[PDB]
Amino acid sequence: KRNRIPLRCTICRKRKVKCDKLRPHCQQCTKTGVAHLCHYMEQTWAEEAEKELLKDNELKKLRERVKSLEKTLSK
Amino acid sequence: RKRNRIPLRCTICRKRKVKCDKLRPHCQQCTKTGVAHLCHYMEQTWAEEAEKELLKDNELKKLRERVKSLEKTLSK
DNA sequence: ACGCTATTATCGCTATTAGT
DNA sequence: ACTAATAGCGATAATAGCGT
Ligand SMILES: [Zn+2]
Ligand SMILES: [Zn+2]
Ligand SMILES: [Zn+2]
Ligand SMILES: [Zn+2]
Ligand SMILES: [Zn+2]
Repeated sequence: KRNRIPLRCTICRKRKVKCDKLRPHCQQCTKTGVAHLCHYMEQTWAEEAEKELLKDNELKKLRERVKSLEKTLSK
Repeated sequence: RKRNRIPLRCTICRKRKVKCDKLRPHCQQCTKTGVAHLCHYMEQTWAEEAEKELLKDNELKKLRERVKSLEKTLSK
């Protein structure tokens, strides 16, 4: 009774095919016209990793945004 | 109880309890399982990375709240 | 696009380093 | 010495991928 989460994107895991786990979307989906419906299930061991990947990306965006917002604010 | 050792196996490998070929920028274990954008090697102690992340956290909360406030102001 | 087999990854458990 | 902290193997559970 182990906990294994698919490493293939959920689309072409359903297709029971070979997933080139490319990110954000595997070539296999990109080719069958569904690039952006391609996503990978969350692993328990990539928790911290994934949460910091989000924190990182947000501080970055939030930073460049405060700038633009406050130049706008110049009425 | 004190931890002064900075691991040589990427963090994902530690988490996954496996062997890291310790290559850069990302170990091959991660590349094979497809989670390379998540591979990272500790450059600091756990307690140092923890504090560092805590402060990053606070900046996030204030920046988001500052962005929101500046967003509301913009009604007209 | 799917039954079936091949190949892989989870986690208890064994083993090694080092704090006190 | 005693044991937490750390590293990692390996049997086996469970997913990966083939060919159609
Ligand atoms: Zn795929
Ligand atoms: Zn997309
Ligand atoms: Zn896909
Ligand atoms: Zn690794
Ligand atoms: Zn790695």
